[PDB]
Amino acid sequence: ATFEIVNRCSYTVWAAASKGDAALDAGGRQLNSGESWTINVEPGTNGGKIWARTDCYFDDSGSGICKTGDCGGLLRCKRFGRPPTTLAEFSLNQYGKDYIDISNIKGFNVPMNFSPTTRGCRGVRCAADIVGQCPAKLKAPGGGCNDACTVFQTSEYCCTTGKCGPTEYSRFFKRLCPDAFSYVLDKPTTVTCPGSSNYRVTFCPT
Repeated sequence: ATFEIVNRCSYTVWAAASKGDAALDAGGRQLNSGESWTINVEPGTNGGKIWARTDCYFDDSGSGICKTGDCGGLLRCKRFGRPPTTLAEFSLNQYGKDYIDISNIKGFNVPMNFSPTTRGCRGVRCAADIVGQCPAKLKAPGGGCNDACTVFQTSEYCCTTGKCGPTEYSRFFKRLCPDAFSYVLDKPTTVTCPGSSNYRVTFCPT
């Protein structure tokens, strides 16, 4: 499957792609404003994610830091990134179908559209100014808008009992972005696409 990752932001982002225990394709790449990166993701990939990282510094060997979404200090991510991170999430060729969503469960850093480039399903988008509107207690000093689990580490915000409800914080993410997961047990906003669809993730779509 082909994913075109496009940076429409006015600022540089360092794209990342991982399934948590391994890189997808090269795992990460710097994208200046307007740059695109086409990656290939193996069919059957389960639990893949793509995200943006901001304000990164890397040395010649690809080691360094990012202010949002840092993945163990690597340019070429092999694991998931440090919140806050708006997440494009996908599982491919799962009983003949693909499943896509955007999630704010790990906070929000950069606005995103995640759309098929092939027929048979719709895209999802979270492009509201969540960082600008972020509740004071969720603001990350390193940049971005933290989820409440990251901030407070409670069973209710983290849904670690499998019994949690919406919260004042999850409702903020949901109000700004109805089409993205706002907490672990949110009513799903997952889209079902034909198996072996192709996609585009656009940072700062609007």
